[PDB]
Amino acid sequence: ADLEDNMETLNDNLKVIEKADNAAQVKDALTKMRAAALDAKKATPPKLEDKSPASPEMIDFRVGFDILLWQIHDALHLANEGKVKEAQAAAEQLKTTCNACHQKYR
Amino acid sequence: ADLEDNMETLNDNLKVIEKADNAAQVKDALTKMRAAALDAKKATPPKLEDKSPASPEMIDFRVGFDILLWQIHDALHLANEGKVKEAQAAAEQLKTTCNACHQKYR
Amino acid sequence: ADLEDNMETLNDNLKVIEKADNAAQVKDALTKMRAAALDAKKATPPKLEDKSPASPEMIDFRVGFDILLWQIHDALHLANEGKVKEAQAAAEQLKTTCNACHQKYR
Ligand code: HEC
Ligand code: HEC
Ligand code: HEC
Ligand SMILES: [Fe+2]
Repeated sequence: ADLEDNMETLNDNLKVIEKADNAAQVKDALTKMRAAALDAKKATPPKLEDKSPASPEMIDFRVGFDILLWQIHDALHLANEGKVKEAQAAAEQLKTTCNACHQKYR
Repeated sequence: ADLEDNMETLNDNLKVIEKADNAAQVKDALTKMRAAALDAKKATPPKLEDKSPASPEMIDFRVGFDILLWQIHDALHLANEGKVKEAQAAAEQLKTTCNACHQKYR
Repeated sequence: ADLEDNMETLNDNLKVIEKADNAAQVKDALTKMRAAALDAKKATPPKLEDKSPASPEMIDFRVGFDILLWQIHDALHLANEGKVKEAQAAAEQLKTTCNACHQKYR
């Protein structure tokens, strides 16, 4: 999918997690977010389509998704353990990473 | 190692996992696959040798291995928990990613 | 932060882990190492400032941190399970990657 579609997936599933009641919903949502973040890594944001995909900004863009992926990893492990409230708290910490990339490249 | 040898390692250890009896065999094989996937990420596949190193195709190639590595991650955790058949099923799900990359770059 | 600051964080926290007596010391140190390794991925080392940003050497540099991150991952899970000596042995295994990257690019 393209970048905006992956962002919609990330946003949709983050809201599923906030409102979630059971670990299965959270595990499923974080799994879709992991796939969306990996797919987004291969995109070029519109404010960067004017650089080499190897520019330092583009590498900063892709590493931003690696940072997001390690945070999703921590949350998905909590969801796998059934720690539903802790997983929701780890998922809320994602938005710092969301906000930092948006400030630079959105 | 070269890309050919890493692909041999991936394929051979995938077979080892299918025939495995115990979790230590699955854990050992998956750990070798993780190392091979990381090493493969450094390669330029023959289909892309005559394109720019800064091409979006090279980025998509490397992200293909990130996708594989996160699926290897899930299987390896199952093996570390002693869940042999679940780890084996998670490893069989690698083949979707193997083939998706092959359709593009093999 | 710049590359040298990230290296100082990696080096300082590896020493903390070697001297740690409890799992919380190790968990906190590895968590800072993970953040530093991800940040270092954005850098261009002085020895490679003359290379194209997507050159095989720059790719090798960035994948070296991916290798480091998966080893940090294993050590951090062991620390989270309270296996302190095991987590310390896993962190000692990081040095092979530190030394291999320095041999090539420092
Ligand atoms: C960079 C590393 C990013 C991270 C991490 C996240 N987002 Fe993002 N997002 C990014 C860009 C460059 C853009 C602009 C895309 C464009 O074509 O304009 C976006 C966009 C969004 C949007 C709006 C989508 C749209 O249709 O316009 C949303 C709702 C969004 N992003 C949400 C979001 C969430 C919830 C994130 C973390 C969980 C997140 N983004 C991370 C770049 C990056
Ligand atoms: C891209 C991101 C790939 C992923 C994921 C996997 N493979 Fe692959 N493979 C890829 C390429 C570009 C090539 C051609 C290499 C060449 O030099 O020709 C291959 C090749 C193979 C082969 C046969 C080639 C050989 O080793 O001589 C096998 C058996 C193979 N690949 C297996 C394999 C498996 C089992 C994978 C998933 C677990 C897998 N590959 C993923 C690119 C990519
Ligand atoms: C490449 C993939 C590297 C890995 C993995 C590690 N390091 Fe590193 N380190 C790297 C470079 C290119 C440099 C040179 C930076 C420069 O500007 O000269 C370094 C440097 C260091 C230093 C010295 C920092 C300074 O004050 O100049 C230290 C103390 C250091 N690195 C430690 C270190 C440790 C402990 C690592 C593993 C945990 C490690 N590095 C990995 C490249 C890479
Ligand atoms: Fe994990």
